[PDB]
Amino acid sequence: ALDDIDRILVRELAADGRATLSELATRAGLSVSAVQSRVRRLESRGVVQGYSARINPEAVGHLLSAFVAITPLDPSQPDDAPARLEHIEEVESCYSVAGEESYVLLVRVASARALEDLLQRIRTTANVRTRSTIILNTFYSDRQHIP
Amino acid sequence: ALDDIDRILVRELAADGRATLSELATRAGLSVSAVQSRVRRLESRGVVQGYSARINPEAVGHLLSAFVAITPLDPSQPDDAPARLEHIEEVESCYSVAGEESYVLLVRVASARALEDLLQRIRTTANVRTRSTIILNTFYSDRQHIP
Amino acid sequence: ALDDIDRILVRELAADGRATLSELATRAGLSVSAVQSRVRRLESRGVVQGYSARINPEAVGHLLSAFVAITPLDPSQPDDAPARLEHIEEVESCYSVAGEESYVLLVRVASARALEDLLQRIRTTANVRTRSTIILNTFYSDRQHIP
Amino acid sequence: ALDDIDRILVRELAADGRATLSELATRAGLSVSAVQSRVRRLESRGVVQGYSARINPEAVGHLLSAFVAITPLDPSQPDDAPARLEHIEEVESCYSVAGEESYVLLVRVASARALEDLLQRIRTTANVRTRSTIILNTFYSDRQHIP
Amino acid sequence: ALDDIDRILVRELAADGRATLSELATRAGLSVSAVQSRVRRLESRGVVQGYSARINPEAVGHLLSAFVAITPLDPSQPDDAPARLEHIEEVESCYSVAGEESYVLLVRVASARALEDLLQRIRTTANVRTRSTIILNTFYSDRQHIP
Amino acid sequence: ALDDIDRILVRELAADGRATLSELATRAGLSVSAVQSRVRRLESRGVVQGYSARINPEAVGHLLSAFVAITPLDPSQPDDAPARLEHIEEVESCYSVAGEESYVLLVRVASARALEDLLQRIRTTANVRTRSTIILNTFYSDRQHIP
Amino acid sequence: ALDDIDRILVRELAADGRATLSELATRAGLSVSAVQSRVRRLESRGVVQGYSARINPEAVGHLLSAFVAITPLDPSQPDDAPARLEHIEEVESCYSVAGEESYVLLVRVASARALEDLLQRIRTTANVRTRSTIILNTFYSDRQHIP
Amino acid sequence: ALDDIDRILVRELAADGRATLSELATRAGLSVSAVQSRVRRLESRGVVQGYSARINPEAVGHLLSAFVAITPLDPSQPDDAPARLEHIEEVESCYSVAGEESYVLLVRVASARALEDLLQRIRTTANVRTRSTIILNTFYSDRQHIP
Repeated sequence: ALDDIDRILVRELAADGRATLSELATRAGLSVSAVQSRVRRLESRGVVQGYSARINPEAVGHLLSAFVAITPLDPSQPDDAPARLEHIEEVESCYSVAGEESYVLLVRVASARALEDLLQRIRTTANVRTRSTIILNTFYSDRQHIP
Repeated sequence: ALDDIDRILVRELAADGRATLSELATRAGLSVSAVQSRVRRLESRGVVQGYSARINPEAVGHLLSAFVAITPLDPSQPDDAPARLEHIEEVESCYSVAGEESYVLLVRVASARALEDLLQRIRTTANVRTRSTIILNTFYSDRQHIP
Repeated sequence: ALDDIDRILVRELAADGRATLSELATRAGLSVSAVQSRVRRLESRGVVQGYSARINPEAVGHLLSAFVAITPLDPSQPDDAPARLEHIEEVESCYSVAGEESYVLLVRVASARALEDLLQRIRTTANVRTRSTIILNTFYSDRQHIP
Repeated sequence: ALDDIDRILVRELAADGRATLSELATRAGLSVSAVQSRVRRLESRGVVQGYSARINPEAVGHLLSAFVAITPLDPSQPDDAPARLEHIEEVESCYSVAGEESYVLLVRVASARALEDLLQRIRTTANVRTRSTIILNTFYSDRQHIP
Repeated sequence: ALDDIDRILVRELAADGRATLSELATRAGLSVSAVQSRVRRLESRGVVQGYSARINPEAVGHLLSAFVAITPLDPSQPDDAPARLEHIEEVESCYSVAGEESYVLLVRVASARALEDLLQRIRTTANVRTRSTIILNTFYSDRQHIP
Repeated sequence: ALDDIDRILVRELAADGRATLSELATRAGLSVSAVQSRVRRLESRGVVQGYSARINPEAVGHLLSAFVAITPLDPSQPDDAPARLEHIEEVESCYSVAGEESYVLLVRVASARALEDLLQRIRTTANVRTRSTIILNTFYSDRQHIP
Repeated sequence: ALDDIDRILVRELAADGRATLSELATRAGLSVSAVQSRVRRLESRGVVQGYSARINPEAVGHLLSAFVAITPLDPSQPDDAPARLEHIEEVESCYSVAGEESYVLLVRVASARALEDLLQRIRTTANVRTRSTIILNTFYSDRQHIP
Repeated sequence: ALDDIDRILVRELAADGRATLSELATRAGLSVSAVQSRVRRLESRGVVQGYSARINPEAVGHLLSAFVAITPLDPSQPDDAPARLEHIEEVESCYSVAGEESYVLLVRVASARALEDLLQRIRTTANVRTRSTIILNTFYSDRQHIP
């Protein structure tokens, strides 16, 4: 189940993470107390994982973003590249994929020259070849969809 | 233009977008009023683009996710694709990209058959060839970094 | 459910489609009557779809096999290429795929020159571009696996 | 060397691999003995490679299927890959192929996570890079053609 | 249908297309008349397609040679390309090919600027994209093999 | 120089390698003796290298032709692959190239299965990776052009 | 001819474009008058075309450089893209090439977002598709070599 | 840090690297001393990297130029390639690059055979595969832009 009182709830919270427990209950058709409980059970079972403000990465000094596709060099070694790159803070996302490469990373960085640095560090730390695709512009990002 | 105080606020709001104004105040050593007003300045400039609950896409029924790279079947018609795809709700992100392809989308769907139907809708609404890379697992995503 | 009397049954029938209703029941641990009923319910619900002898295609005049990957040319038209190629007998399999192309076909043919013919016919009949990969040798084929 | 009679037998056994010897006899206009003995000749020469029940892979739990093209991480060591992959039961077929890649496998698995684990096993047991093409739907397969 | 005698004749005429009928006669152990008439049979069937002096392309002024692979800018219009390129004299060969491209040409020209002008003529007369592979040196060519 | 009495001469001999020393001199505007001398100096300085009949390779058992592109595996070893493959008779041409690969071969062979054999032999004898492109049809071949 | 008094002269001027007419003549072994004349005849016949200081493009606001490979969309139109892009100042170099694309440009730009702009302008002004490769770092550039 | 005056100086020295100090002075409205000293500041900071005569590569005997993209045969050994190629004089530039390849070189040579010999030297001194793109014509190059 995902009871569809919760459908409207997660819908509302995806468009507005600061939407107040009060103003939810009006559009939501429940008691300020019922809503508040729902929202708490939704986090407990992992339906909402977190609340985040969406930061413009340019405004914070990240003028170059890229997908970096990686493939381990040695298949006789354990394939743990996500755990090995997890400490590198400019990797924002890491996915295993069915494609040409084993994983895809999304990475943000100060400039073209910093990307070269980061790639050398990704290569030597995980034990991977890199193939990168530079993002020129983000038209929209995390528009979460609740059916 | 971003001082040390704004850096703390954007960093905390990244870690927790429901942080109360009083909690932010006592972490930045300001009054609740000075916090509110600094947060509002951030919002009206580029810096904070909104606030979102992070929803588990598996729990709402998106069991398959994919990257889809797209390129114009005919590269004359000036480039429309992000605008025209904006009304497909299963597209969650859209980036233009350097290299052989012009945009990369991330898309979320219920199953393999729903992925085929969606790739058709994308080919036809943007007039585009598609190359799809199914995601097998997300190790971590959205982990925002304030330098 | 797939009751695992049926596991051994489908296992046995995948290795030997002519295995007799008799000799099954010994290895199968059931009455010749029980087995015979099982096997009949297995076909009714679509678990076994057919029985086929495996024909060597070289021995029958098919000296060249190929995967032919296809993508419709016009995405404003209905995408019905499987139904349109279904009458072409040298297409042995047709799959929709998540990749560079929309579908993959496996095709068998008398020679390199007949492949060129077949491709021109696939192109004009479905409305598709073709990309083909020639099979040099089949090491093994349909080794069906029952967990 | 294949006369008209053998053509009828291989065609009927393709359409129905459990056809009884008497049914084959009366369709070829032979005795049941002459059928048996012609069928046995077909089997001992190249022509009929075995008989198999066609199992629905979704009903036994293989909900994901994929093509995986593989190429040697080091193309010296003489080519071993089909032999070494023979003991991975989720590989159902293996073809060598002309072009940039050396073999194409068809593989069947329970889910996305089981696909990642399998691609690891394949990279390591054959020492190979992999490029994966997930299948979304089978419109028809195995439809054998006797000219 | 090719006996041992025809094999000797086609092999000698491969090594030396000006071999005199008497020289061929005494090598096949036939009369000059039986040679003539066997050679004529070869010519009127598929077997001998003509006779050519092998010219040094550098000595007549073709200092640059290249392979050009071509693919239709629009793959509907049924395939015309070999017919339409037949009247460009600098194209010396034309093969259709499996894979991503549809034909491969070998082309010979006086210089780099004459190569650019020719690639334009090819793009426009066949309506095709081109991918060019310049030849640096011919180690041996045309070495025909009669098994 | 290539005196353009020789232009017509090499032109005539490229279209007809058996064209008689007699019938040349009429179209050629010279004495049967002058022509005969020209032709002999043309072979001496390497302008005409040979005379060959053009054999249909299908008719002689070569039902599959391919370009096979090769690149040495070890760049610390001398790069002598042309000299090492020269004894393999099914390689009809070998070129060094400016492209993705170091050389391109044209190869003819009895079937798809024989190609696989030949490739394994090319790999182990030169020390090369292979990438092959199968020829489906030859529209025309060695139309030599004399400006 | 390039008299090899001129070899040393052009060698000297390639390493140092401001090298004085005086200090040349010492290392150069000529009269300050002879050198001065040489240098003037060298510019007249186009051996030296110009003198330029080498500007760091980062230092001047060009934080992102790229090769942009282009191919005209319509081969029935005159192919004049160099003349059409010549007014766009961020194109620093334009070459016709033998490859996948018709031309290669080197382009410099303020950022990733400005590159997207520039590409849209290259597309609509010449009539071309674009494929771009981002330069991460220049290790060395115009080391001119005089044999 | 670059004022309006420095912009004029770098722009004029781009157009003419032999401009005399007095000519620069009267264009910037400064004394010859203030010019010298501003030019020296530019040189000692990043801004002016040297001065070069632009030599016609055809007139000194480099009749063939090419882009060569290179990628490590083994991507572990930390990346050495620019350092190791620095001593090959026919390499004029070296850039690292995002995407499938790691560096792009521009190379100049006397002929096709000298290009093959050079690609060998490059494969072996950096341990790299190469992909070559011959240049047919330079329409304009080095046209520096000060914004």
